[PDB]
Amino acid sequence: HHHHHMKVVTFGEIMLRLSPPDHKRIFQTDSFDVTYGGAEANVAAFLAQMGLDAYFVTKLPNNPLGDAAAGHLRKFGVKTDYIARGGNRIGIYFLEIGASQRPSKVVYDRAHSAISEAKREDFDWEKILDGARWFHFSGITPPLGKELPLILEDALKVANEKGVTVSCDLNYRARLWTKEEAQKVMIPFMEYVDVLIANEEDIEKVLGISVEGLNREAYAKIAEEVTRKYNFKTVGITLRESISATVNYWSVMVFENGQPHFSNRYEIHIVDRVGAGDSFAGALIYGSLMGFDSQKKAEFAAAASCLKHTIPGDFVVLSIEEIEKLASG
Amino acid sequence: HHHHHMKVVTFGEIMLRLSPPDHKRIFQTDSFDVTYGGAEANVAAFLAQMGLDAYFVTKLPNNPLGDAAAGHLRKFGVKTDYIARGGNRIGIYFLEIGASQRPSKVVYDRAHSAISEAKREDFDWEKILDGARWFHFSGITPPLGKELPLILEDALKVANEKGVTVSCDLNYRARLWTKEEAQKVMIPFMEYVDVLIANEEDIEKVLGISVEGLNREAYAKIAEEVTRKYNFKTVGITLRESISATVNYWSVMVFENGQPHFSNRYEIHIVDRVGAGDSFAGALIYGSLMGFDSQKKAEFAAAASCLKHTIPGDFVVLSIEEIEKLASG
Amino acid sequence: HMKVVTFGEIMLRLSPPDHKRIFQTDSFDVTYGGAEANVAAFLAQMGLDAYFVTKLPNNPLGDAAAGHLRKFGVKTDYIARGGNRIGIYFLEIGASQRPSKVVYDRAHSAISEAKREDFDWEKILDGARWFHFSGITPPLGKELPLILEDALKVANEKGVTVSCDLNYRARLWTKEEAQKVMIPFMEYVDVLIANEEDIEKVLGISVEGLDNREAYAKIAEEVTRKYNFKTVGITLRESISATVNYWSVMVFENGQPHFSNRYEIHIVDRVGAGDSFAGALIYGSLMGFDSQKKAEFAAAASCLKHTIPGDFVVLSIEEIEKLASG
Amino acid sequence: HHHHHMKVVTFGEIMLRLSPPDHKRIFQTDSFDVTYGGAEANVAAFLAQMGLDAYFVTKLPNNPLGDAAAGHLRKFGVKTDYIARGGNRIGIYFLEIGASQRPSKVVYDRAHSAISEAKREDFDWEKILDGARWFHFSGITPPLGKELPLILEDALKVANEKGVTVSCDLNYRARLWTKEEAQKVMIPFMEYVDVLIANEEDIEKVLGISVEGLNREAYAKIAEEVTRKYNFKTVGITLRESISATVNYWSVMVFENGQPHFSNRYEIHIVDRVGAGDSFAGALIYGSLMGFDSQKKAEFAAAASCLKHTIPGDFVVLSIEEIEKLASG
Amino acid sequence: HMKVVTFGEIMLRLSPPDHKRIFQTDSFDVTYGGAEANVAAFLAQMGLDAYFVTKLPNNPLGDAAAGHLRKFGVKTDYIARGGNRIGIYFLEIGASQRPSKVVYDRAHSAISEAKREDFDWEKILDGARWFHFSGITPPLGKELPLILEDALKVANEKGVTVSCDLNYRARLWTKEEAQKVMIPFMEYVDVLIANEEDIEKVLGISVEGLDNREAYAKIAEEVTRKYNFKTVGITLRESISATVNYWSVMVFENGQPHFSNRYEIHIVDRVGAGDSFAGALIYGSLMGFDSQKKAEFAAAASCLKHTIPGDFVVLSIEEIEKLASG
Amino acid sequence: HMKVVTFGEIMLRLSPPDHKRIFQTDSFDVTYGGAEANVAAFLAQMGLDAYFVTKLPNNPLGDAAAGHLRKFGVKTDYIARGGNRIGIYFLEIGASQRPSKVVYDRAHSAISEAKREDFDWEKILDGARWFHFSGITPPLGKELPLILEDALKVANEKGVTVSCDLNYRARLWTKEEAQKVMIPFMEYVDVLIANEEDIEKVLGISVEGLDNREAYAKIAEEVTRKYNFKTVGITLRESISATVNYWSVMVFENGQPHFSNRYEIHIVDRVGAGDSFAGALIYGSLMGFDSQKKAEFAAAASCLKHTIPGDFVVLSIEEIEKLASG
Ligand SMILES: [Ca+2]
Ligand SMILES: [Ca+2]
Ligand SMILES: [Ca+2]
Ligand SMILES: [Ca+2]
Ligand SMILES: [Ca+2]
Ligand SMILES: [Ca+2]
Ligand SMILES: [Ca+2]
Ligand SMILES: [Ca+2]
Ligand code: NI
Ligand code: NI
Ligand code: NI
Ligand code: NI
Ligand code: NI
Ligand code: NI
Ligand code: NI
Ligand code: NI
Ligand code: NI
Ligand code: NI
Ligand code: NI
Ligand code: NI
Ligand code: NI
Ligand code: NI
Repeated sequence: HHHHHMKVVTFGEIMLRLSPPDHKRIFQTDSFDVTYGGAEANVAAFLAQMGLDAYFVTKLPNNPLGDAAAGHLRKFGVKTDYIARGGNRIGIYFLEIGASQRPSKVVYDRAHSAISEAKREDFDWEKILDGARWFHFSGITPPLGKELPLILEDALKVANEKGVTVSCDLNYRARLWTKEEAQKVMIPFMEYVDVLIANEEDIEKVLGISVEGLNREAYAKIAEEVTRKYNFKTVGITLRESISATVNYWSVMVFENGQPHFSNRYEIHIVDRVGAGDSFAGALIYGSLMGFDSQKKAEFAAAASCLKHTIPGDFVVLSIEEIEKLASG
Repeated sequence: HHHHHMKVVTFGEIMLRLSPPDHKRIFQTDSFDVTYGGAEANVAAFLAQMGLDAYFVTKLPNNPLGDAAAGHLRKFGVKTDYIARGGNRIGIYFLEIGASQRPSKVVYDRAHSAISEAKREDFDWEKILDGARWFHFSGITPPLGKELPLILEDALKVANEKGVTVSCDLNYRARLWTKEEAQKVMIPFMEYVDVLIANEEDIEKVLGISVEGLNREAYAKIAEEVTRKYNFKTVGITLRESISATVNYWSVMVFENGQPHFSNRYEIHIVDRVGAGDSFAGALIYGSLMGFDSQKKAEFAAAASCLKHTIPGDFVVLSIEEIEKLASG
Repeated sequence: HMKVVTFGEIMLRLSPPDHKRIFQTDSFDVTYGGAEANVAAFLAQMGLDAYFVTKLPNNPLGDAAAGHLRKFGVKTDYIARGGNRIGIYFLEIGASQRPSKVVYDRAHSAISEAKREDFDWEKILDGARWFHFSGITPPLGKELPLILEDALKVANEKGVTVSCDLNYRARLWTKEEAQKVMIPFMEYVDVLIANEEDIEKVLGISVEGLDNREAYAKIAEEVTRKYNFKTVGITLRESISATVNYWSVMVFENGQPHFSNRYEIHIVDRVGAGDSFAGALIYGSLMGFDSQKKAEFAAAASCLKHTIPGDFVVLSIEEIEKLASG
Repeated sequence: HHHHHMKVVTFGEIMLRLSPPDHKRIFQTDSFDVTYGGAEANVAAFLAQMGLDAYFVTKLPNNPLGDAAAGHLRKFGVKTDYIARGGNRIGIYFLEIGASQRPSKVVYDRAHSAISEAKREDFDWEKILDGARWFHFSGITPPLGKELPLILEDALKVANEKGVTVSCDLNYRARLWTKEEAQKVMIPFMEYVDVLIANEEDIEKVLGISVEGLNREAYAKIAEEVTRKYNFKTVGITLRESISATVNYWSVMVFENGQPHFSNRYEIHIVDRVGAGDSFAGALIYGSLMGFDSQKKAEFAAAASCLKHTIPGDFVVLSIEEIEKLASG
Repeated sequence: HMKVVTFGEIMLRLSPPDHKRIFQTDSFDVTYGGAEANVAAFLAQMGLDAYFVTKLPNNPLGDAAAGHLRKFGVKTDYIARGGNRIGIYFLEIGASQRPSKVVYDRAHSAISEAKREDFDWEKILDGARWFHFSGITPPLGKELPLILEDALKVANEKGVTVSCDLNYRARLWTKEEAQKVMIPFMEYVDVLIANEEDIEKVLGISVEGLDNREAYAKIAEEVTRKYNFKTVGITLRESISATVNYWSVMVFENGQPHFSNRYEIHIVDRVGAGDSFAGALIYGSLMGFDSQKKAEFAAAASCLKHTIPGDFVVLSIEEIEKLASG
Repeated sequence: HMKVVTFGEIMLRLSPPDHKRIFQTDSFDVTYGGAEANVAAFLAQMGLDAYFVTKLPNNPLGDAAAGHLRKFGVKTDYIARGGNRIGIYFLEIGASQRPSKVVYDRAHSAISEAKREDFDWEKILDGARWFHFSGITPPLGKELPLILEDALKVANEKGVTVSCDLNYRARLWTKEEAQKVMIPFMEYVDVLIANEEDIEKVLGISVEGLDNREAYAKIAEEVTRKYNFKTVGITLRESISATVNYWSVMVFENGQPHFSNRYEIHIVDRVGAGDSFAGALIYGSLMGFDSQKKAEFAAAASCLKHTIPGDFVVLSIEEIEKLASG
């Protein structure tokens, strides 16, 4: 395959991730494995791994943790040109990777991070989105801090001025806001969104839309409903069946041109499920940029996000060939 | 929830545990993961993790390994006030954690440990059990050394004088004694025991009681029989189905007020099964102290001991909430 | 056994292994530590009933910090629980000409936001033979100056001996800012622990040629004239590099300086060395050591800490005395 | 059991193996786990682990990596007397251990290794095979370098002169040669071979023999066909069903005295499948030397090679007792 | 920002941890490095637009080497991809009287087999303010002498400053062999980096008493007389052991030597120290440092590298200047 | 090649990493070692047919100890198997003023309980050119004095050269107790390895000023007068700390002392240094080295061991000779 100099931009928070090794709990550990990630950072890293020009937009402190996060992004091919520098700390999360009946557990320590306290003037959206074929954000970001909803609105107005394709992964988190606040903020943003990425909870909570029996017919019906209300070009929906922390079934649906497309369903023994939804989003963006047919978009993105479940950390380490090889069985 | 200053006491041996990492065998390893545990120590650590005043009674050498074992107990909240100090060495076991068709393998090196050589005068049972709501021992202990049966008898006579509730986990080990010696020693102790913890082998071997088809009806019948012979207030019995070293099914039964109560049955991908029976015992003791109904005692203790299978080491790292969350599905 | 009490912030410490920089590492070694926690750990290791007073979140890091303290024998009965997070610092352990480097991430810790009602000083200090605090603590949060004042007034009323390690930090406050808060506290301090730097910035006292015993004796008598301390203990690090330092202490008592043996140390981890000096000085005061034994014992103890990874000593009295006797 | 001073010889390449820990990919890792192995080395290590006099014949460089490989062989009991020393480098392979839908991935770096460039004069086959009861090689070796086919032919002519039993594991690798070149080279060697070890692909590719439905009857028929063409005393065939990188089913067939013998079929959660085929071969050689009946040869070798799947690295760490214990259920 | 360019081979480096020998280890620490890659990493760390030119295989090791370079800020646009493997070296990090030991495994690397068409020098060196190479590179493969000549002719035509680190290696070629290839290259070198050894074997120039400042000044003026370099930079390691060395540099410019402060170093990892000297000297030339500041800055930078695990510096300008100012 | 034989106990050694104390560690590094095992490993590394005689349990630790021995080239043919356990020691590797610390756990090891019938000395020592043992072994168990006597009588009958490393240990026996058992053994010892301490306690010989060459020469001639050894080899550690020591040896032969070069060592792991001195002295005797070459070679070898983690050397003859030649 070939590198494609197609400029893609994502925006949000990247955090230091601290996880004990070997299914140890925080209480018991003499060390933490270190990596860096976040929903929109993980998407950028996917798109860079596929050979596009992925830029991640954020703010990091000028300290060694901010330097490391930036260098981690670059290692995976993500361009860091639009990372603002300043503020007091990097956000952190501690992750206990679960097993069997013990779920994974996250302790967040992200408050008062440099991005959370970012100002509208920190970002030149006209410069950032110049020449961009795509802009991606998630619902995790608006509630992180005071100016963040205004910062996204700034970005989305420029995207719209420039004719840039806009995706959103709804990513509802009850830790961050109530479904009422999420709806108050996110529904207006849907005017700017062309491609919706979600799961069923995200749609009930953030959009207030629901159907009985969530069954392909039901998922097809939900996507029609969101499509009729918001006129999305594409709806991508993830379908996780959480048997335990060790085994999940996984599949996706892509809805476009009025029609649902279901991928193969995989049974996965999980190494690290973190980032799997983001790799779905990455793959769906990638497929749309490449002009994949709708069925192939579903199979490719299911394959990619299945594979992420096998890779330690938040970012995929994947080639196009590896993903296609899985999708092709 | 709240801390409960209810004094609970357990007695036995705590050992240094040496396990290679990553399913390595002893022969191949350049290192050993270090932890400290033992049947009755593990029970104390469970009760401390639930917020009771758990004291573990034992003897350890005055050397850094004895200091570390004591400090490991304290870290988990266990009170070390009644640990006698003296003797020559700490007992050790090496553990190879198995996988799939390869079972876990233990090499013991516990002989001539400070506890094995403990004397009756090492322990002031009147001081130890003053104010105790509960006393717990297991069948692993009597055969460890010369005075240990007399030391337990000393403890049990005081418990009985003070009206302290007494539990025993039979824990038959053929490495330690024959079923004939175990029966000769353990049957007399049953006079002092209020709550029996066992599996089916333990009851056939140590008590000489058995039934065909070990089937809920059969397990219910065995518990009636032991209850009629020894007048136990409670019988808790573990039910492991050992598919491989990687997957087991797990469930428990609590028999009280003439009636059996079976928990949910879990299919577990195992991280570390060591201590799982002890956490059952811990949870059953905890439930009895709290006045849980009989069904809830079974579900809570099944949940807790299931979860132990997911946690590296011998001790649980668990909150009440985590256990209840599992039990409630 | 004798009840001793210290108060301050304990933090999760994260350090790369093997002299790695934060930028290059894929893991951090984990421990828990803090000036006054480290003192309590010292005293616990010497066999005293040491209680550490602080506040931690109800989360696994808070749980692990408290467990670490208990592991070392410290009593955690008076740890308040609540708040949103534990404070953190990241530490690159340096080598040769590259100094160690700390990145602090302690703002908005449960302790920084503690309220005075969180701490029952009458109950905490009942039966206590000693109370230690440091100048790291007051600048950490809005009510900590008042929390410390509550404790010091109760210590005064119960007649409990009081030590303070000045521990000036520029990151946390200004030379002027320290002076406004600490100098009133000296009214209740019996034993001062400090260095040249802390004395200048916090106490407004300075003498030539300290970067010489007579100079050091002079500063200690001037300090003692002004605030009437029973004891002044000063650590004397000669910092050739992050690998090799010369190390000694002075104890000033009964109007006389007492200088320890001078150790040349190849350092494993110097964090907590000052704190083990303070612990050792406290212990030596409780055990009626003569001033010179007090200096040798505290020098030997704090030299040894440099050899032990992490913030807490792992030491016996026999071990400390073996070194001091050479 | 007893040591048996029966001299067995194997020949081929041993490589340095570099694998990231914990299912990490090469791209992401700050380290590599180190071990040494190779098809015929792994066989020698099996036979040494069973208590025979196993010699491995190869060439290694005089550098610390060659010293380490030799010392690794000796640690497992393999005699290194006939290792030639010389050349420029040791061969290497990097291995990513897969999980679930992500397969294991090998990057080879074996070209220009000391063995690849070995000369016929490097080996004194008359000395090497003096007193040997058995000689083993695999199809991986001929294509590694220029003289290697001639070196094997030298060995096989002496084996035949001395009446030494000869086994071959066909081990077809498309990375190394085409099925046409493999057939051109390997078919002539079958004249010297008494015991064939293979899977179905190996037989189609290297021997050009095939049957519909690869079903015990079909596998039995393939073994008859190879037996009628080449007059093999024994055919051992491995049967892997590759569900994912995490779970495989595994069983074997031994065909001798005109009759097939199928082992028990195991479902394995895999730790490290590398070497599993070689342990089968090892076990089949061992069984033949001991005079095991044909069914027992199949059960014992299935058991052993199942167990290898549970052991990190290329070599088994196994006792006779452990294998028999599995086979006996 | 200023575009600087270096060219050579980057390798996977495998080292046992904890002073273990290859024979005893069950793991290797992984990093990526090479003389000129290390220079680019230095310049990237100082904030220049540093591009490293080489060739790597399309495999995960090739991917990881390029990612490591990017992590450190190096631009990888001009890395050609193809070939069969990456070069490797194994490194036992020594201690005290046991020297470090390298086993090379670099033959038949993608770079060793590179062709001249693999590199578009007009595009690579367009806008470049500097081009650095070393004498490690020409002997690595059949076309590398001609590849280097292509680059140097383009550097000359664009008026781009050129540095060369002689880096004589006996494993790779003979004293006679170096001389035939390198001396013609000196025609395009403006800044020479070298040591006593490299100068004797590669340049055919020798002076007594170098195993003394006047001796070192004498060799640098003789070199400068013969080849007319703008700058000569010489590192001066005094190798007591694998643990402790004395370290200084000389910069010779405007017909005068300039000797740095001399550092006594307890070494963490000395690999790449010479390369960080070269990077620091390049950076100092681009920033118009006076000769003496240039020596102090480069000495301080290369001293610091000894404290940092791996081949690349992790350093800021402020950090280097802090040391140099003492 | 020449068959050499040593006898004693090999143990599982468990040490925390990274200068951690036993109390603080969540893992132990694993190796296998013991005085005479370490000697055999040395001789095997020099290319001799070295056999180590002992007894181990039939368990995985016993298996791994024997495998470790084979890895290093040692022949394990004469290891008896049975008994209940392997002996263990735990080792905290110290730093600076904190000495290393050993906790022994060797009682009731398979070797401690060995019987004389376990060892066929006629077969073991047939064709042997050398037999080495140490004074660590006799006190370990009831029959070991008699086992050693069986071996020594057979060595005497076959005319096999005999070395003994006195290795007095206070933990294992008293100064008086050593004397009753060892002095009769001296009748069959040709080469003595010892230190000031071992000579006083075991041999009842003492001289002033040894904590000076003339003092050391005097003790060696007194030893030689009394027991008529062909060679006396004495190691001379000057223990500044657990980090830096000065190191030299003396070989006394033909009625003359021979003192080696003195090495200043930054220590990685000093365990087994004395044993590699003994191995080196044995090797030097078998190869006809002159006394002074014998001292330099053994000093260099044992200096190098200090740089290598674990109990066994990983060394070549060329490596040892390279150091000795400086
Ligand atoms: Ca394709
Ligand atoms: Ca509850
Ligand atoms: Ca790492
Ligand atoms: Ca692991
Ligand atoms: Ca058998
Ligand atoms: Ca380390
Ligand atoms: Ca290792
Ligand atoms: Ca650890
Ligand atoms: Ni582009
Ligand atoms: Ni990274
Ligand atoms: Ni209480
Ligand atoms: Ni612990
Ligand atoms: Ni801790
Ligand atoms: Ni005095
Ligand atoms: Ni044999
Ligand atoms: Ni090995
Ligand atoms: Ni499974
Ligand atoms: Ni890197
Ligand atoms: Ni000048
Ligand atoms: Ni070993
Ligand atoms: Ni030093
Ligand atoms: Ni002489």
